[PDB]
Amino acid sequence: MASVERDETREHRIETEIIVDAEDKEERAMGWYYYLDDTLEFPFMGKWKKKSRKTSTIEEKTVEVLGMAPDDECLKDMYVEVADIGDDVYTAKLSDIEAIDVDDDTQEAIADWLYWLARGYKF
Ligand SMILES: O=C(O)c1cc(S)ccc1[N+](=O)[O-]
Ligand code: NA
Repeated sequence: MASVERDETREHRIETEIIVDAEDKEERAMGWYYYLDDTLEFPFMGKWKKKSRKTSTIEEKTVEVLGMAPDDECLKDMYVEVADIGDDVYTAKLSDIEAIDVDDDTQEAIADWLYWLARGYKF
């Protein structure tokens, strides 16, 4: 189900800019992957909530978000590659990233993705 009400501005943009003619799961995933890759301005900084299910703990890491992760798990979720430069590179779910002082378009694209998930939409 949906945890937020429809936002028609986001719906229009998703329809016309992102999903476009996509019909099946792979096409819907691909649309989002290319949109995010095109619209997020890399690199940017974010707080990553890196969770450990086994120990019930959370490490909130401050990282550079370098780009989309290579598209191996594209069908399931949107992943980005992040680095802590204190170099260790990781794969993180975009939905676990809180961007820090980014430009308007990057913030918008992240919000669109968060909105899609909140609505309960899936590829
Ligand atoms: O093959 C790919 O590399 C592929 C990548 C993405 S992001 C989405 C769908 C795909 N399909 O369907 O092939
Ligand atoms: Na980009």
